Amino acid sequence: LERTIEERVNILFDFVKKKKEEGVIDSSDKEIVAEAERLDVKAMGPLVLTEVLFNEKIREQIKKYRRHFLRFCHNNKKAQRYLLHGLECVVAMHQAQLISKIPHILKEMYDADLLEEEVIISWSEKASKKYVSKELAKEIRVKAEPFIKWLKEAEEESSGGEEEDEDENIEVVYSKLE
Repeated sequence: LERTIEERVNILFDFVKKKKEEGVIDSSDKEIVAEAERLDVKAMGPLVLTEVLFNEKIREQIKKYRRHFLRFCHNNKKAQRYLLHGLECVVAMHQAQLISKIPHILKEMYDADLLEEEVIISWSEKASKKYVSKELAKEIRVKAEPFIKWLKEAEEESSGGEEEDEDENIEVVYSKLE
């Protein structure tokens, strides 16, 4: 049998973790993209990168690893949504440190071309996709509000978008929770 979405994401986690451990991750961005493509989990690339690369120093790490993320996120709104779920997960691990920083981290990701305006707005309006507690998901989105307002400029109208997510989200949740 073909491997499941969960299994394939799991293999990508292992691959990326091993690149980091071996000391070559900084020069392995293309190798990681290729492995994600081989495994047909390209859009999940950013979620794996966040888990492996980001901690409480996420703001420095966004600069350092911009190229790794950009290769996935560029012209790929699905990959961008997975980056946002990745961010949810990093905040969950480092809440005291990171919760207050959400709008500034979002701005840094936006400025690095890793997230498009419409993806961020959409994500802000939608329920938790189950990566983190509903309560934390809510709090993250409240903290996002000042940046969302900055994005829209000086006025607040709401967007409304539909997502395109072929693979199941819940499978990726299981892989992440592992």
